[PDB]
Amino acid sequence: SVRGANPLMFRANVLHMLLEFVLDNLYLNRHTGFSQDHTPFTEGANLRS
Amino acid sequence: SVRGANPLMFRANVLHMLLEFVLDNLYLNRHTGFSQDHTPFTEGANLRS
Repeated sequence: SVRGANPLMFRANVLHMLLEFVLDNLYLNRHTGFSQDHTPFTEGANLRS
Repeated sequence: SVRGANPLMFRANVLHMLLEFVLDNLYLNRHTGFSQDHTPFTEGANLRS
């Protein structure tokens, strides 16, 4: 049946899915400019643009 | 007759049948290849093909 998965291949598929999940978060975070806010709930706090 | 046989030659007939029977079966067993059963029938067994 094409609409189904083998219950004997669950661990291999979940393990490869975890490898795919960890493998595309291998980036580094960039710094870009900020902006002050004077909204009365975030008064004087450099938010990130 | 085409349906009758002599009951005095049964021993020679049986001996010739046994000699045919051995001289046929003188072969060697050949290794072909195997699988792994994905179905839950007889788990993890390696089935000949």
